[PDB]
Amino acid sequence: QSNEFTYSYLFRMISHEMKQKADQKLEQFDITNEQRHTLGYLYAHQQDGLTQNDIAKALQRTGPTVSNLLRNLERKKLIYRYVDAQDTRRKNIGLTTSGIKLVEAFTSIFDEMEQTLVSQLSEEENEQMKANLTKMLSSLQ
Amino acid sequence: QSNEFTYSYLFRMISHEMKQKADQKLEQFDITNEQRHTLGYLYAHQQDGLTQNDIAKALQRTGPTVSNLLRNLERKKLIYRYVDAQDTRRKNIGLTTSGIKLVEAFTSIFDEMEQTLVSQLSEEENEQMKANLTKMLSSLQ
Repeated sequence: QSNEFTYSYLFRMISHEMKQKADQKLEQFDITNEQRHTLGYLYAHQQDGLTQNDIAKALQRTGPTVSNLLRNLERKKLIYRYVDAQDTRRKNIGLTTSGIKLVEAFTSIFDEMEQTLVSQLSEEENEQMKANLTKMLSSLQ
Repeated sequence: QSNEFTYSYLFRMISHEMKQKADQKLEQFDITNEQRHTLGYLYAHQQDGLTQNDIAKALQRTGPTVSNLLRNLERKKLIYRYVDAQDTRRKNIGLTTSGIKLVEAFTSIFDEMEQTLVSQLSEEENEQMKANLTKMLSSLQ
């Protein structure tokens, strides 16, 4: 029984701890948050055969912004531009092997944290907890 | 079912919304967080007959810090020094009427938030949620 604590305190403490833990792990990679999001998007959609325009449309950013971000990632050798297998007139942007390994590394930070939490509860309890959390969030929005 | 969201996201969003809401209300009072904590302590313990020493010992702060704090609050007429009913040699620090009203006002910010959340769940669900939250928090500590 933990009835002596407010929700505000519990949610603040939990959220603080998760952020601090994730941030300390992310600080070991020389990559910005926006670059991380870019690499993740490539991980999830590069099979589509992506142009810079596709990436801008997806990340909802302007062209020059996307150009800057791709330039830095390409310099770091985390992405590459390939010739397309079905249309040799075209090039696609995709991850390099090191880009793939990098995305899997920063995703595992988040997956490991989620699994630690999930393992504290039975499957039923986890489903009830997430449903109750979204109801609560909704009552604040 | 809300199984498509991570705990990190739900806890971050809920914690953000609560902080934002509380902060917006707190911004209407010309009082610092530390002053708020001082006023609350007086609200909770002024019956003991408090000196500045007692307040420092309780707030875990040094004497000069406490002195500065009390000066600002007394200037704002939120606290007063009384002659003690049992021992006329001594004076006690306590809230004024406007101090009491101010403490009740800021507490209500937090009480209202807690009650909105509590009202989303049954009594049993609230007890289970708080217990699960502390288990989760401990798995991070």
